Amino acid sequence: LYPGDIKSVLLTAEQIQARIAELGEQIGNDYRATTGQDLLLITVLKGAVLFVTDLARAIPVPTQFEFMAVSSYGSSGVVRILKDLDRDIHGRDVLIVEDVVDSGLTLSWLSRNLTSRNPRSLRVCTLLRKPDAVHANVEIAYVGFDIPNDFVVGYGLDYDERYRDLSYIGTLDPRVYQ
Amino acid sequence: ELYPGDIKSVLLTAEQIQARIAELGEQIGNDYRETTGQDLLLITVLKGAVLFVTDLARAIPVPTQFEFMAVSSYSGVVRILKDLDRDIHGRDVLIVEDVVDSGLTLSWLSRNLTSRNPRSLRVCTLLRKPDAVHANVEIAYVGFDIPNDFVVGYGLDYDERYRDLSYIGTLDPRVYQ
Amino acid sequence: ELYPGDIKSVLLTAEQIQARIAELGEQIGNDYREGQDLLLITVLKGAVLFVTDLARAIPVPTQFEFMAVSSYVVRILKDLDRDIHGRDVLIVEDVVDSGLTLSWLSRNLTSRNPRSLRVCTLLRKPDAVHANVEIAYVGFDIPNDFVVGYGLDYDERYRDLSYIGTLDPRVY
Amino acid sequence: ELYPGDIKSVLLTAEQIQARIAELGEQIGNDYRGQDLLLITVLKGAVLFVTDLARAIPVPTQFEFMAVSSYGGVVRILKDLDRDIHGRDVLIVEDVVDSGLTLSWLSRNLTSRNPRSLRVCTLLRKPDAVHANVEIAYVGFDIPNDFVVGYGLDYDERYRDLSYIGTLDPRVY
Ligand SMILES: O=c1nc[nH]c2c1ncn2CCN(CCN(CCP(=O)(O)O)CCP(=O)(O)O)CCP(=O)(O)O
Ligand SMILES: O=c1nc[nH]c2c1ncn2CCN(CCN(CCP(=O)(O)O)CCP(=O)(O)O)CCP(=O)(O)O
Ligand SMILES: O=c1nc[nH]c2c1ncn2CCN(CCN(CCP(=O)(O)O)CCP(=O)(O)O)CCP(=O)(O)O
Ligand SMILES: O=c1nc[nH]c2c1ncn2CCN(CCN(CCP(=O)(O)O)CCP(=O)(O)O)CCP(=O)(O)O
Ligand SMILES: [Mg+2]
Ligand SMILES: [Mg+2]
Ligand SMILES: [Mg+2]
Ligand SMILES: [Mg+2]
Ligand SMILES: [Mg+2]
Ligand SMILES: [Mg+2]
Ligand SMILES: [Mg+2]
Ligand SMILES: [Mg+2]
Repeated sequence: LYPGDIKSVLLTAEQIQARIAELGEQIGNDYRATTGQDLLLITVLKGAVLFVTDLARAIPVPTQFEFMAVSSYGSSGVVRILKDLDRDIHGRDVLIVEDVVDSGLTLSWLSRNLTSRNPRSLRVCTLLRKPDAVHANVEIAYVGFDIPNDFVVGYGLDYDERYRDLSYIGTLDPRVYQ
Repeated sequence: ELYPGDIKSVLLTAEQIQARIAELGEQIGNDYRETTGQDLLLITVLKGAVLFVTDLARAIPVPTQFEFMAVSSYSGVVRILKDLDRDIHGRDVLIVEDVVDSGLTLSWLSRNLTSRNPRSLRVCTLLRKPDAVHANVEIAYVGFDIPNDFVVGYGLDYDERYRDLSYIGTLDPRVYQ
Repeated sequence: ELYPGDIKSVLLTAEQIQARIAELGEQIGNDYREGQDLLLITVLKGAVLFVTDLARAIPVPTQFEFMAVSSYVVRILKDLDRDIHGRDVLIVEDVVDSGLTLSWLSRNLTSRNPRSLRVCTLLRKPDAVHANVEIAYVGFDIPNDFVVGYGLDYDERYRDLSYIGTLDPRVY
Repeated sequence: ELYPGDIKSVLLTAEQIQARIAELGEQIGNDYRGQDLLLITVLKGAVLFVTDLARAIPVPTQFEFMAVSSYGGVVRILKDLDRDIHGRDVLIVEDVVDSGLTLSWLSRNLTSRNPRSLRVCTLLRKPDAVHANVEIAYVGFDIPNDFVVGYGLDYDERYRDLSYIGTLDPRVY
């Protein structure tokens, strides 16, 4: 697909799908009742889109999808809502699904925004967590991979809206984003 | 296991869905293989085609870009809740849909996207129902021609449920009445 | 004139309203003579007429921001265009009834960390006494009856009235 | 007294603007006189204008707002119309038509929703609108190409609240 753009492969597709399977079961166990309402997966477009469709099928309990679209005002990160949730999450069991957590600013904003909507419960699942995100103010119950601070693309991760479609996660060549 | 007593029968198994998407991927890949230096742009309307587009994109052997539209209902009269994140002017664009039934949404979408002047505009849907086989909008890629059964699974919903299924199943009448 | 038979009685005439707004503008202008302009935040659509008249009655520089919401506790359809961090902000509302909308809005804006946050409503109804958000500026206190005009609607109609009046029971 | 030293001269006073809007409303009211006339505005330069105009139009009128933004002459819709304008008499309301590209987009977008009638009212029109192709049934004032602020018109979000329209002195830029 992208010859000369990917410097190396950090996480193979097989590794990714394997980890999601275990995350899927672990999440399935923790959420396996009294409420009668399905688990609610909340995704912020669009880097976590590939991840959430796979995670959802790996979680052995019913799961609903909800999507948020956001933009930055510039420089918890300060965040503008382009598309709000389609439904009220009041009293719902909610799982935030992120592609990567780096600074922690987005997730910090998201956790607060969703909290004041008063869900029954709020937890966080991220496929990737970078070193600066370890020891952050928002608790992340489910972490797929603890990765180094390398700029990576693939499996939903982009540089300039490219490389999102890769099935694996690879380190991008410094030439590309110079 | 997930929804016991709700699925009346399986219309399309997961193995069958992934198989057809593999063929679709190749077929799409060869067409758009045939200078511009810009990637193929996949455009999805949330939320039912979300699962489909993430599989299709990985099955298409040429670079693909993701864009998402969110719409709502008030000729297909449609309200936009979230416009495209970028200008698609001069881009080669593939509309990705979960199901085409009356063809009303697709008519609205095709014309809405046409006036943004893309280089090209084609449509790919996983499912097509009888009433849509002779609709005014041309669909270059059809995964399956299914009957007019109300189906769920693989992105398809009833009251926001059943989207997470890996297969496409017919839903029991008790559930939606 | 515009809607014959639809308005049972006038509540607030055009002149009553503009005079009150002239007063409000002066009171707000005195309070905010503080280096960024006062930021008026309005929720569409009811307070649109009000906020355009109010902004012109305020003798200090004022900027406009609009939000668009919808009830599912409300869904944001159009967010603010700018980071209100460090800004002096005035929420402008048409009517405060149950107070729930103001409650949500107040909390939403507060977590964006403005320097100051106050509320101005044209109309306050009796049920607002059971709400908890402080309102620095009130145009008029009115009874419980459903009113239309000056931005207030019944099924999108009557917003263009220059006065506020009670709706005839025949319309329901 | 609002922005001391920023305005070099007044182009259109508050009184002059209101008088013209009064004429506009009557003219528009006469033309449209069983569903209410729909005024459609793009946020937010024309908000002041549309609130005054709606009150000056002696027929029942309704408001609908749109919010757009430029993709980094086509625009991104941020807030769409709240209602279906199918079979409705629609009047687009603008603050200023300059290049005509904004109005060009908006007019095409609303046409495809099939209103019964579509017309354009703008408070101000600049000389370059002569090459815009899109017809305007109601113009408040034809004005020079010079940059003006006030009555909804901004310079980096300032000066919108002015009751009059005026010229900024080059010190501001
Ligand atoms: O390695 C990486 N490869 C790609 N992206 C990366 C990487 N690391 C951080 N990021 C950016 C992710 N961060 C910003 C994400 N988002 C904000 C982009 P912006 O609004 O332009 O500042 C991108 C949305 P999308 O999925 O559509 O690309 C959020 C993590 P945090 O710093 O808030 O904890
Ligand atoms: O078998 C089905 N199972 C689930 N849904 C089905 C089925 N058939 C049609 N549909 C509904 C598909 N519809 C797609 C969009 N629908 C919502 C998109 P989604 O978020 O993916 O569920 C309906 C819009 P609204 O409910 O607001 O009127 C219209 C297809 P068309 O008739 O315009 O060609
Ligand atoms: O007399 C009245 N005349 C018109 N409207 C009236 C009146 N009283 C309450 N209301 C409704 C005001 N409500 C405003 C909320 N908005 C939500 C209306 P809905 O989506 O139908 O629930 C109004 C949107 P708009 O400005 O477009 O008309 C609630 C204020 P509060 O109860 O949270 O304090
Ligand atoms: O004298 C003027 N004073 C203020 N603004 C002026 C003036 N002349 C043109 N303009 C810009 C008006 N422009 C209106 C579009 N918008 C410009 C977007 P931007 O590219 O970010 O400056 C205005 C949004 P708002 O109403 O919120 O301020 C373009 C009109 P047109 O060239 O498409 O016919
Ligand atoms: Mg993310
Ligand atoms: Mg990114
Ligand atoms: Mg669809
Ligand atoms: Mg549906
Ligand atoms: Mg209000
Ligand atoms: Mg109302
Ligand atoms: Mg304008
Ligand atoms: Mg401007």
